[PDB]
Amino acid sequence: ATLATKKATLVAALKDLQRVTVAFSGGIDSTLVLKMALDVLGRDNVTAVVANSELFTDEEFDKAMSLAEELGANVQGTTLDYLSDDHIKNNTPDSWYYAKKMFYSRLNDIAANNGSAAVLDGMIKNARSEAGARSLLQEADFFKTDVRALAQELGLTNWNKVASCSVSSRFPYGTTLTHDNIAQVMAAEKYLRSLGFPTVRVRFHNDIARIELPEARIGDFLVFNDRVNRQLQSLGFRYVTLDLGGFRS
Amino acid sequence: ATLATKKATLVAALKDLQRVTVAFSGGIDSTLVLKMALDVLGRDNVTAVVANSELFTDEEFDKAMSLAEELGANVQGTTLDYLSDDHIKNNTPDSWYYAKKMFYSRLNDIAANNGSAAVLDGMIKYRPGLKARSEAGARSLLQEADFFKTDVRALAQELGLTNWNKVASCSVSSRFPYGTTLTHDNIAQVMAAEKYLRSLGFPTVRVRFHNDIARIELPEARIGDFLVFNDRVNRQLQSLGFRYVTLDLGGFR
Amino acid sequence: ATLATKKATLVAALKDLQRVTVAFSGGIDSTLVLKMALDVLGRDNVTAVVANSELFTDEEFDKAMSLAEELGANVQGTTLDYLSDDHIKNNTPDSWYYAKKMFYSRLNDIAANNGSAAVLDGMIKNGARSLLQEADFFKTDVRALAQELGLTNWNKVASCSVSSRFPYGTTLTHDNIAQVMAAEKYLRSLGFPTVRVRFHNDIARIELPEARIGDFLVFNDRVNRQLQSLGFRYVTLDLGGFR
Amino acid sequence: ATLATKKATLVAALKDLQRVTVAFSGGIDSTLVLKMALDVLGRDNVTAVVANSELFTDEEFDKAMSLAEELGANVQGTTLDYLSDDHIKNNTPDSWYYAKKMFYSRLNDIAANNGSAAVLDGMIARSLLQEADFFKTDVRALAQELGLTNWNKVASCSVSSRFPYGTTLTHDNIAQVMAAEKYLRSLGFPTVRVRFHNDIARIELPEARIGDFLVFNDRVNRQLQSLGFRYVTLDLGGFR
Amino acid sequence: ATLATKKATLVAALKDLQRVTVAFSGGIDSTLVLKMALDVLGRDNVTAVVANSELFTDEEFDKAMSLAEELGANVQGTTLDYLSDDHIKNNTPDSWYYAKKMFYSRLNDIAANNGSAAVLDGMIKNLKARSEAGARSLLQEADFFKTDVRALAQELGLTNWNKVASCSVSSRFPYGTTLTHDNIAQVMAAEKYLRSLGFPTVRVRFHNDIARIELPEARIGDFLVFNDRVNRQLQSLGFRYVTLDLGGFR
Amino acid sequence: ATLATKKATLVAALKDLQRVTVAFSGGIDSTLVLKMALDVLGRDNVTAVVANSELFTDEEFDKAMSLAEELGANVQGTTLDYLSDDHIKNNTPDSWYYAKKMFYSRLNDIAANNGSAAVLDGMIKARSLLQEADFFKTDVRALAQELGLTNWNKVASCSVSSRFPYGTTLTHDNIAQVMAAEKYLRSLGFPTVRVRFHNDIARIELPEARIGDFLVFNDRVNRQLQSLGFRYVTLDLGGF
Ligand code: NI
Ligand code: NI
Ligand code: NI
Ligand code: NI
Ligand code: NI
Ligand code: NI
Ligand code: NI
Ligand code: NI
Ligand code: NI
Ligand code: NI
Ligand code: NI
Repeated sequence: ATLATKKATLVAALKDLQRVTVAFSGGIDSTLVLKMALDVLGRDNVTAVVANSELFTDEEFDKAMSLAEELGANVQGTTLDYLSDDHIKNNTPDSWYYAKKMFYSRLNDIAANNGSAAVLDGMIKNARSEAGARSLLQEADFFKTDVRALAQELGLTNWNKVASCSVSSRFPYGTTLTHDNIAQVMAAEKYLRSLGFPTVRVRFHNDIARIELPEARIGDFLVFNDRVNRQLQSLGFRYVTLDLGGFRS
Repeated sequence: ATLATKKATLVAALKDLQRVTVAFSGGIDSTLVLKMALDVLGRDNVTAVVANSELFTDEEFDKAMSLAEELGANVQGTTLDYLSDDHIKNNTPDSWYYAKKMFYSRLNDIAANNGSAAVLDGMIKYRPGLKARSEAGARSLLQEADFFKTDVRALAQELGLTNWNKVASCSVSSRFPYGTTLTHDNIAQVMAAEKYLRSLGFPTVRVRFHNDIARIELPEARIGDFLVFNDRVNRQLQSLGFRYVTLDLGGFR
Repeated sequence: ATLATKKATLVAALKDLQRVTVAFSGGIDSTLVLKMALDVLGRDNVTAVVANSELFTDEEFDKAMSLAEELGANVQGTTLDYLSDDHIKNNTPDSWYYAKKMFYSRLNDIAANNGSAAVLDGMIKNGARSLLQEADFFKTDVRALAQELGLTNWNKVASCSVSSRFPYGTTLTHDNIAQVMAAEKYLRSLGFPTVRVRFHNDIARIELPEARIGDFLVFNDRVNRQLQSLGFRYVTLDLGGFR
Repeated sequence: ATLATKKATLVAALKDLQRVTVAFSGGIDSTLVLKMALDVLGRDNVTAVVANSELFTDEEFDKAMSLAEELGANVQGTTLDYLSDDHIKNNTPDSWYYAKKMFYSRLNDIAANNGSAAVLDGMIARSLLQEADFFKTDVRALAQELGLTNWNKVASCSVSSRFPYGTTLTHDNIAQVMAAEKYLRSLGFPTVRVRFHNDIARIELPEARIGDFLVFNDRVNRQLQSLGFRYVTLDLGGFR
Repeated sequence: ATLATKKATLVAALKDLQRVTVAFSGGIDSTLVLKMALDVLGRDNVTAVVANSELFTDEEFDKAMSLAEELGANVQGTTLDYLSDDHIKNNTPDSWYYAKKMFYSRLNDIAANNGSAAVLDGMIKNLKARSEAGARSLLQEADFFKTDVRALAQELGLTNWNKVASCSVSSRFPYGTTLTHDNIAQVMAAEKYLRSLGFPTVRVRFHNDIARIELPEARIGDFLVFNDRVNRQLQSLGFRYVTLDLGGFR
Repeated sequence: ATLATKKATLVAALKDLQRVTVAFSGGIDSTLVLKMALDVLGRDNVTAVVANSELFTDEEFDKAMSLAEELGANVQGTTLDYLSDDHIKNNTPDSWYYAKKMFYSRLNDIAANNGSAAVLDGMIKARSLLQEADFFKTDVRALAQELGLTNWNKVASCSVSSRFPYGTTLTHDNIAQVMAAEKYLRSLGFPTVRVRFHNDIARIELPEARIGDFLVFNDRVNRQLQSLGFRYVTLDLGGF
């Protein structure tokens, strides 16, 4: 009921596992799991693994890696190659499930090799089980309130403040993903973010880019129409369009 | 040579044919041919034909018929079904030509039935075969008389012409990519969308059709004035059947 | 029928009337009636009357008189007392009826005094004669016959009584009318010809066509200050736009 | 005049008042005092009080209650019936005064009953931050030094400001003003006022945001009309 | 005097000259003069002259030639080197006079060569270079005001004429700034590009390496989509900084 | 390579220098050095010098003096006079150089008189220990956040000479003119701005992402900068 009880539940679970591998994204939840794993088991009994793949930017990978080092963890990157999977390459609605399966399977191979007793992720009370990953925060009945509370108790102040999605969301279901069109959309969103628009999606429709921006920024945005049009055309789109519905129509 | 030179060739050619059928669009050129046909041959020897189809608005057809009435011609509308042709229904790059072929075929049939010696259009100055005009024996007397756009404006008001169509319409096919199949419903979809955008105060507009995406082209100078309508345009074009409603950052042209 | 028929119908009505008095506002429709009245009957058989009153701007009254002269009419101004009628002063929903009655009554007396057979106005399709509407003219036909006649100059923005700027039941006064008229005159001088300053006591509620509101933001502060000095305590833009 | 100097001033001030009651709004200032009260005096010697009333949003109260619990304080809600006071319900120009009187009267009773030595608020009743010469630069510095990251960043005014003097406050027009401002904030405008003029809503926004706002004109109009206003207007003077 | 009186006076004057050369700008005044000359004397006895120079846009010149051809006149272009006259090149308050002097001097030479008895311009009632050349203002001799001009244009069915009263590009340079064929080319290329974006009323004021764009304030909102292209384009025309004047059009 | 590596080299350099003088401008970089000087060398072995001049704002000095005192450093202001040099008074393309020498010449006496072993400044990728320790802008923001630094000049104050064309003579009249114009624009919500001086023309540089938000202020800026002495007030289409 109290936070002190739930933290104690989490300290006891970590002591029992003795040695863990942590699925680390840089968000506040995995930051709390990793910091508690370090404080309870020590640096040499924790391995933080950050996933690098073609579906996420190298920028999020470098930031997640540097966050783990700043907490004082041994951090190890692993590269997954999600497009080896037919369900991800053709982006079926079931893609998410197979993506998680490939993710958790690699962490069990890593955890097996380093002698950990379990793989931990950051999920809270509101294919992980198929691979046997442990969600200690959810087992100790943490809610988002309890994460912020115990993060403040531990002096954690730095974490990825916006948790991303995979670039597959920029493609309609059934569209085949390639290393090129993925690079195309990610270059396009990175360029838009460089003009000062941190929240943006460049949705992919073959020869059409359909830009989603938050509606409150559209007025500030017209000064960039022509540069955005020309820049995304050089990236391979034949038309660059602004979606009148805005961000997530 | 001079303008008097070109009217004489054009008067002579009209006098020889005696009775004519005129493909009439409402533009300065077809207005000019038709007024010269009437002034040289009289009302009873000239028929103006205006084409109705789904690829143009019911509004533009009503306007072309009235201008012909105001010049004093007997005017006949004829309605085509361009989508009966696979090159038009499937919107190939030659589709313009096959459209003219079906049009000139219908006017020749009209002209044969009323006893005219030729079909006249208002043409002055890359295809799959013969010129659709030469295939039909249609004559472009303004072009045979070497009319320039200066001579058309010049001899038109030597004739006192005051009203015509300053905005040349464009077949609704242009809103569809090459290879995309046109249907009576998606044509209606694009046309309702453009009629609605125009009613909000944007006379020059295109709604390009990209399946579930509508890509609106507007003159860039109007995009600032336009944001006040983003939400209404999005929901309205959605009710017309598009899943996404988008503005092209390149603008109209 | 054809436009040539509707022009012929209109020429026939005018020849039969022989002498007419024309209610002239300066818009395209009354401009067309007046020019065709002149082209059929001549200057000496046509009288153009422009109404001046407190419910319409002095600017449109001046422009209509000069436009009537420029079309070649004998033009006569007349001044109406719309606020002498209690239904107009207290802005009741039937105020338009007593206003219209008073207008046509003044114009019938002018016509009786000058021997005209009818008062003509500019009403179109969709006891005064509306020859355009009897001939089935639409707004499309009016632009056609205006261009065929070479008419180019008229007031492109239709005037409407200043009563519409006040709620029903609000008593119109010379002061609140003057302030609403000063406020719209200033808005029009910045480049917004169709505008309304609706009067809600200490609140001015500006209606503009929505397509102009983006162009308008550069004027927010100057408009706010000027209408405040005209007597409004708050100056507001109506998010619904014009009408 | 270093920060460590004033934190020593502030903890020393807190050490004297061995038991404290903290008037807690959720802003950076009351959050700093509340964590500082807990860390210097302990949970059992600090009571955080959140006021529930009709003049502030249900959202600010829920957020102040969850944040206070997240700081690890024993939290007490208290509900003030501000409109039972004629001086507040008819919104005279003196109303602010009767409101603060009812508020601090409620917290003095809570403090007396729980054995506190004083009521603490967040001013920059004792304003220990202002006695210790804290500035907002100083508040952000020491909040981070304790690892504070969560607070309400939009400080609410009393809803009385949206009503003309002499206008009678009701549960219905309050609900209307609060619904309109919640909707405006959800489109991306955290600083906003919907002034109430009977059938007219007069929206104040910072002029610097009015350009960003044009894309929402139509939705704001339809939404505020559905909340009961007949006309929805933007004030060309902007916010204040 | 009635409008029929004033039109009759003008028909009498034109009948007397038989053969005329008309200084034609495209404005309502010269358009009325040119149409009356044609209506009274016929196409073979009227020559419309439109002046081309570096101080006016090709767009205003081409439109005046088309307006004259569309009225049914024989139209002739003539090109004036206004910068050959130092009084014009040094951009003083009297430079417009010397421009008119050079203009009417050229029109007398054209009229001499084609046998016209007079040069006609469009001046109306309310100047010195006009009288010193013996150019005649038949609208002003018949007591036409701008109200008389619009009336007879409508009775003549004239509907098309040039509404922008085109001004010489010297106004884009301060008094005393010396005009060159290169800096004029710079200012006019810049305004041609601005007008091509949908801004017919514009001024590019010249301040050495700085362009100061004046637009009507009601269009400045519409303009933001063009900031970057206008900046780069005017820089490639030679300005080092490209600016929008917050005061607007004057 | 790692952030912990770069912090360790920087503490090692400071321990070797024993006593330091830090040229303090108020930016994130010099703020980062100055707190790190305190953490390794202590208050009694670090001297913070903030330079006051005619080419910098009075506002940037108060913030630099207030930051230093807040940071808990022994802080000393020193007043220089860059316009005494003829190459800066006429603003030759070489101005920055004669200006830079005069700054570092006065700062060496502080250290020398102070007995300090080196003068430290804040340059990243006189000793520039941040650049010697291979700090980039990401590394500086990271270690500033790890150290709990929350207050610094988020808009870097630059020399007012930058607003004048080469060859233009600087005056006390036109400097104040340029400085008054930027203070007024920033008060409207534009913290990043340049008012460029072209005699009778003011040429305003803003970030392009804010130019749309800016149209509501055109008229007030125009009248205000006209009364400061500019004949024309213009916005630069290339932006800041
Ligand atoms: Ni691959
Ligand atoms: Ni499957
Ligand atoms: Ni069919
Ligand atoms: Ni009654
Ligand atoms: Ni506009
Ligand atoms: Ni109650
Ligand atoms: Ni009392
Ligand atoms: Ni030369
Ligand atoms: Ni001389
Ligand atoms: Ni030197
Ligand atoms: Ni903005």
